[PDB]
Amino acid sequence: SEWLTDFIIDALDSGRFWGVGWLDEQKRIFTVPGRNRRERMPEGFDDFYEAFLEERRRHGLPEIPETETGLGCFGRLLRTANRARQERPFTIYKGKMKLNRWIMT
Repeated sequence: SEWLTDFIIDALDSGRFWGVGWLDEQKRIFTVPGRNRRERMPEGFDDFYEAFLEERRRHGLPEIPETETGLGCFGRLLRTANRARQERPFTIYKGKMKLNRWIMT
């Protein structure tokens, strides 16, 4: 699961994904969108979790069950691979939008 570290870092530094940025580049603290408080995506940006699922196909991973979403899977894989973790606060807001806050390991 090296590709996951890579995918996250490339996504963050590209600035391309709605809700996906650093809060502390030195401490490696970053955000992904929350399931919950959603804002419509601007013109310039791409869907982070969509891209995540695509990347997962690229590494020959099985399609996620119909009971699952890219967001769930992303969190889970970050955890089982111990590649980032969460502390309170688990979330932060940008306007209306809930962001899930993470600390890379």
